[PDB]
Amino acid sequence: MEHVAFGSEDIENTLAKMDDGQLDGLAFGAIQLDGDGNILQYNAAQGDITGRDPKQVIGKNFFKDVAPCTDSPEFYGKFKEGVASGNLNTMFEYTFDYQMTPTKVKVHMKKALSGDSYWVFVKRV
Ligand SMILES: *C(=O)/C=C/c1ccc(O)cc1
Repeated sequence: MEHVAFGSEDIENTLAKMDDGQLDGLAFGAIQLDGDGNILQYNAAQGDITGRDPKQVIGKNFFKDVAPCTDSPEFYGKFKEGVASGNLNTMFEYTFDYQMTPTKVKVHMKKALSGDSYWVFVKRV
C-alpha cells in the first residue's frame, strides 16, 4: 500500500502526487472537498468505514446530501471558517450515525495544496 501516516505534518504535499488509484492505497479514509463541500475524491478505505460506494458519492455535497450528521458547528462550522479564512488544520473525534451503525472516528481536516480544495481524513478510534 501507500505508506503515509494519519496526521503527518506534510500530508498535503505527499497526497498532491496521488491519483484516485493511489489514494485507494492509504491506510485511512480520505475525502477531497471543494470549498462548497462537494466531493471530488473519496477513497476505498473511507468506503470501508462508512459503507458508501466511492464512485457514487463523487459530485454529491458532503454536508447537505451525504453526511447530515456533520452539519453542525462542531464539523461543518469548522470547515466553513477554514474555507473563508483560507487556512484549516484541525483534528477531533466525531460519531458518524446517519443510516449506519454509529461509528466513532478521528477526523483531520486540512487545506490541500490546490487552491480551492480541502482534505477530510478519517480513521477508526
Ligand atoms: C453523518 O451523517 C455522517 C455520515 C457520513 C460521514 C462520512 C462519510 O464518508 C459518509 C457519511
